[PDB]
Amino acid sequence: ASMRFTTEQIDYYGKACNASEDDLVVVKSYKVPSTETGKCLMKCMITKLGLLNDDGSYNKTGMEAGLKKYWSEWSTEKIETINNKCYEEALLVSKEVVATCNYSYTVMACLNKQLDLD
Repeated sequence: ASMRFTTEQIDYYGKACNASEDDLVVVKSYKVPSTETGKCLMKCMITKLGLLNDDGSYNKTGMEAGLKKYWSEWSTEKIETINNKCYEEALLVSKEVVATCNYSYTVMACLNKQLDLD
């Protein structure tokens, strides 16, 4: 189990963020675009899902709700376990760090790591 989005999810949320075609192709290949806004597509996407607040910080309640909505095959216990761990790490991260486009990938990595610990 990982946090990867499906092709279709990427297409839909990518287009909701007005992705350029070239960037979109890259994101669908699970790589990070090198363009100024392409590298921020993941941030834009997960923010529309409510996983992050608008300042970029981790949204605890919004992460829980989004996990339940989009990964409903995971039990609420498993959702809460990985949420509780990642949230606590996110309390250590300042305003200037959460503002970076890379922070979204750091959050997804935390989740993926907690998923592998099962």
